[PDB]
This record gives sequence, C-alpha cells and structure tokens, in this order.
Amino acid sequence: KVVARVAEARAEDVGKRVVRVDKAERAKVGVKVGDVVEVKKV
Amino acid sequence: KVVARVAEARAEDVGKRVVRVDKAERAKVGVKVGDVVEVKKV
Repeated sequence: KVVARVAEARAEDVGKRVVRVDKAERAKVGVKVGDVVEVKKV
Repeated sequence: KVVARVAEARAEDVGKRVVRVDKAERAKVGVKVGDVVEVKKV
C-alpha cells in the first residue's frame, strides 16, 4: 500500500472533502490532482 | 468508503509522507492526527 501520516488541515482547507497529497505520493498512488481517492484506516 | 478529492501539497508540506485531512474526514475515517492511513486509488 501507499501509506501516509495524517496531519490536520490548513485553515483555508477546513470544511472540504479534500486531501492534500504531495506529488511523490500522488505518483505512488497513481493519481493526479482532482482525482478521487479513498482514505482508509490502517 | 471515505472518499476525498486529491489536491496538491502546500509548499511547506512538499517532501513529506503526510496527508492533510480535515477533522470531519478524520472522524469519518476513524483516525487522529499522527495516525497512519492508506491512500488508495479509486
């Protein structure tokens, strides 16, 4: 799996169904900005 | 599943194995800040 540590949202991002992921993780997951992902408990 | 739209990282967050998730999504996923999650292609 592609695994990451959870951090809180920036203030301007509060209230969005959005996750901010840097380009290296996006490349490992196989997604681009705008794509939909599942965020799943490990 | 708990599903979210992918957005790019803020500049200060580039190069981290971190995903920023707001409190509502953290509550739905069942995790707290510092927890490890999987980010999975849908």
